Amino acid sequence: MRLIPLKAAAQVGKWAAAHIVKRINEFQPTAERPFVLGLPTGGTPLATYKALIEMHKAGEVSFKHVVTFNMDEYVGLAADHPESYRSFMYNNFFNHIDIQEENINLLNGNTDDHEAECKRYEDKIKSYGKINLFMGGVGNDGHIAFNEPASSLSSRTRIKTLTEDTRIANSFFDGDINQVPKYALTIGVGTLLDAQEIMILVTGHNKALALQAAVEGSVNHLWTVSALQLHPKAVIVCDEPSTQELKVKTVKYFTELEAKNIVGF
Amino acid sequence: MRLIPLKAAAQVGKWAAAHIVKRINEFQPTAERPFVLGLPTGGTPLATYKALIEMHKAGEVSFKHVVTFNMDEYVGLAADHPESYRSFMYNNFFNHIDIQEENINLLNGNTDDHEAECKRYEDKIKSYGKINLFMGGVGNDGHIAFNEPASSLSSRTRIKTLTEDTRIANSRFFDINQVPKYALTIGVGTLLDAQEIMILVTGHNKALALQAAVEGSVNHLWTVSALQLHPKAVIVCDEPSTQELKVKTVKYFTELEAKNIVGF
Amino acid sequence: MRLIPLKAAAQVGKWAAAHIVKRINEFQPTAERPFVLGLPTGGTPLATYKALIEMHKAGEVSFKHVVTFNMDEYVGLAADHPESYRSFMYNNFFNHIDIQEENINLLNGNTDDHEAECKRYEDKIKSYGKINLFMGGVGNDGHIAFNEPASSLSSRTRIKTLTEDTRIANSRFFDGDINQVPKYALTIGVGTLLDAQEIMILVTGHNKALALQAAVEGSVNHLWTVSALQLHPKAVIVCDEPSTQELKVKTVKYFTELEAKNIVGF
Ligand SMILES: [Cl-]
Ligand SMILES: [Mg+2]
Ligand SMILES: [Mg+2]
Ligand SMILES: [Mg+2]
Repeated sequence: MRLIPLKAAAQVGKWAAAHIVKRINEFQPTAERPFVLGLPTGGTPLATYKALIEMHKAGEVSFKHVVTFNMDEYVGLAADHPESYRSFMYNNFFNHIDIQEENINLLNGNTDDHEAECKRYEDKIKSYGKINLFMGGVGNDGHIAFNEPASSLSSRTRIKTLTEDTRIANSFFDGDINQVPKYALTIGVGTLLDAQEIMILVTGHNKALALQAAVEGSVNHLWTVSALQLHPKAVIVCDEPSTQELKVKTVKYFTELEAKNIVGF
Repeated sequence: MRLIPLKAAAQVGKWAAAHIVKRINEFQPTAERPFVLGLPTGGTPLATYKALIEMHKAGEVSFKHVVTFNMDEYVGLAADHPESYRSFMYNNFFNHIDIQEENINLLNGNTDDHEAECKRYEDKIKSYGKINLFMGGVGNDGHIAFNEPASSLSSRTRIKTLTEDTRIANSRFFDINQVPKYALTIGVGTLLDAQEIMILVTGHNKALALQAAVEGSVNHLWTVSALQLHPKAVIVCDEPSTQELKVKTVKYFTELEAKNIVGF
Repeated sequence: MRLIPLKAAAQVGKWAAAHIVKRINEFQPTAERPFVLGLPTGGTPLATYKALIEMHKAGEVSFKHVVTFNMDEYVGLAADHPESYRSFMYNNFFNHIDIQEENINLLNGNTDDHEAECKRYEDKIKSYGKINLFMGGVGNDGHIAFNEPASSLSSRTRIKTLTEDTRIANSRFFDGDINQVPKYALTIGVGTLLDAQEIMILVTGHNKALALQAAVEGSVNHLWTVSALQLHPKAVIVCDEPSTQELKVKTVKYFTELEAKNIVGF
């Protein structure tokens, strides 16, 4: 597994954005052969989204034939509610680019059969063959999306009960827990692993235990992210604060192995 | 991988038995499409067998279209002998339920070609497609069936030489010299090929195995840890087996699986 | 995974040779159906090559229908240069046996398309189906061939930049002149290695003690590539006593007893 050690989150976002553009332009997407991109939400990928937008503004990439899949959506919340995952993506990304409505895919949190909605999504992915690049972040406990630790590595898109901790964390909702959704639809670990490439963004001191588990730890189902060690092409892009629990030699190792790719970041 | 932390072995057996009944009833087996169930022997699964027999007597499940496969059998011991694995399965389980002779499968320890016998067993499993649910226990050193620690994850059904410790253990039931030297056993790959694996684990002497299984990483010295790579594996355990786990670990799964725990 | 604990490298070599002989003669190779053998270079496999030669001279095995692939080759260096992997293989093994020229496969380090040459090499391997037995060594840090630690387990045959440590090491064979030492090598990938039907890794010396520990007692871990062999269907490590220094007493005791029958006479 690749590690990209950078100093600040801003550089992480730039490197991640540069990496996404590199892959799009090498792929040469067309209407028949779209580039298929998996996408996350939250504070971490936000620097990436703004780097991408400016790169697009500068004429360095088009999303006209890029198809996207997001990892998550709240169950029960209006799609156009400002706190929906859909809203996060449109207001922080899609609205700023030349992406096409038909090429955007998000889980529908408000159908009358969650199982069927989750299956529809998996089928849609499979209809393109394979996700070309999947971006994500990682929980403090190494989890991915709303998949619990000890999630099966072959787990698929399904409904998840939000943890008590997550719910009180997300109390955007007028400081009210009763308004926070109890369930989310989320992609599975197997759904993730099926991507041709996985790129995980890791920033902040709070993720230091998770990075250690992912980089120096061994394959362990309690730290879901460590499973990427078995994936054919996986990248982690990280900042200096997230490296605190690593050995000095570990950082030295990857900083030098990736030296050529770190230049200009 | 799932962990079901329960108080005592009695509840483990009942939980496992309920889960087997759920799967059978969800599957709706028929003559054409039987339910295929992998089975272990020994003290631990005994509770499960007895609860199953009760549920069946209560009208809660039928084994008429259930096909079974066992993990092991001794080499050289008469099938009808009281200490055979065949005898264990009939005297403690099969004789009590509506299962059909033609759907019971066990290894034959007394052919003139063990390699072919083992091959025959694998072939028959594959004539049903897959094993739908495989129940097992686990060694103190995390091994499965008669597979050695450090067994290949792709190991198949084969003859195995019994360790002198296992043979010493069984001396009560025979004098060391009349205790069998070899067993036929399914491989780790045989096991992993199942749709679902349920491993029952009870007692203070399995705490290191459980630790390795749940908190440890994937390691060929603890065969059971490979379950972490299985699509659907679940471990059902008792309090004495959790002594080497962290408090937070037990707490995690106890609360995660709470809705599946109630009643047990 | 199998661990064969032996006293000294001499016996490790004789064991590995006899295992290679055992697999060839059970396979019974012909023109139509050759035995495909993957091979390493260096001081450690040397003892195996010597014992293989003595076994062949006494009439115990024939390489007439044995097909070979090697792990590595320097980029930019004449293939007949004494320090090429080709030269190692020929001078220490191939010149001494009844192997056929057309059945020998090595990477060409001197084409104008390294990617195309690595692709050609993978294609040739697949044209035989599988490598029946792949013999290798391990780095002090657990790496395989010229694959970096943290190499994808799916990595394929490709060009690799030598670390300065390795280039410092090989400067002796280029007469103390690092500026003579090759900058690149072509190497089979970890996915390439793992595709073999069987993998046998030789581990000798006190300096491989940590790699062997990571490999045998450690868990599956991309920083120690050799630990992925825990996931391979049929892997064996043959090792000497110096290499076991970081293992537990009981770990050596277990495999020594487990493999006692296959150890006798070694
Ligand atoms: Cl080395
Ligand atoms: Mg637009
Ligand atoms: Mg009956
Ligand atoms: Mg010759």
